[PDB]
Amino acid sequence: TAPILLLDGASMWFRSYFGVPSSIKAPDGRPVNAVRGFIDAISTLVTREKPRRLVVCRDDDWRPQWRVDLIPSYKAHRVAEPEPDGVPDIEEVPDDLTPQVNMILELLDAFGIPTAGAAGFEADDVLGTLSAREERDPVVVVSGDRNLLQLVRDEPAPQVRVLYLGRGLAKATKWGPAEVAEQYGVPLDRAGTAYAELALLRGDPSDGLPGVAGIGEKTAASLLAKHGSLQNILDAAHDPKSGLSKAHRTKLLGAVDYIAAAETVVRVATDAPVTFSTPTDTLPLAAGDPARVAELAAAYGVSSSISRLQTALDQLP
Ligand SMILES: [Mn+2]
Ligand SMILES: [Mn+2]
Ligand SMILES: [Mn+2]
Repeated sequence: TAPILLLDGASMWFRSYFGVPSSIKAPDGRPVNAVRGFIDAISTLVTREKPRRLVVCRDDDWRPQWRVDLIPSYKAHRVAEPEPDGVPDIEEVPDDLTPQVNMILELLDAFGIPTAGAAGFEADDVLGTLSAREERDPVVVVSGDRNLLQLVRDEPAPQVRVLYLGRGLAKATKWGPAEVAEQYGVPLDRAGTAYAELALLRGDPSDGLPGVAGIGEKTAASLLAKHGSLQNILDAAHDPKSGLSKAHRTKLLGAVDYIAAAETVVRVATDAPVTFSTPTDTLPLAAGDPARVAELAAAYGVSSSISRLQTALDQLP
């Protein structure tokens, strides 16, 4: 069947911010380069994948404090102003990008394109939850965030693929367990989960996660190849029985607290309390509020992008 497309909104509109010139502006002079690029990406995806179901996954909290509680360095270098309790921290975002996110969200709401979020969770968690739950159609997760390669799945069906944006949407291809295993050396039979365990061990500087000192990606791969899983690796270390080297034992035992804390940080949540802005995840074939869509698109200088999206929708069987 047609795939359901699950879109990592922030990954995509950050990409369009940096991929479309800032001289693309609304009639009031505000840049709309990210708005244009993001709407154009939806149209490209609709044409390429021909989905019947599409969801733009939101970051109701781009840096959940429950992750920060576990590893305080998590995303810390990207915070402009920390906010207390459940108020999301102020992310360091260009001043001319923040209004464009508001424009995008306004357009999506007026059009009736499904968006989904979960309070105190990232879009990453919405994606993992909607991917894990899906029972009817193959899933395509659209993102440039490599940590989401942990979602790849073949069985149990339906399959999950990541349309990885690291080189842009035009060059993007679909990653499954095979591709993740081939590129990161994790075992095929549990490539997605093993990828998250490799990423935990080796670290993720972009997310502020140091990893385990002395266990780089090569060592992490060989230990997963030999012991199968992170849990088995820790077992081998806590257990003078095994053929684990004393050096690897020391490095792992010296990081038991970090490893336990990082597991829940690195893994996307799969049971997040996702809610939708729409009654279903069906992609509307025309704007739910066409007058408001036309007025917003004119005000935001993306009338032709919206028109091209409606042409893409019109060609769906
Ligand atoms: Mn906070
Ligand atoms: Mn992420
Ligand atoms: Mn994210």
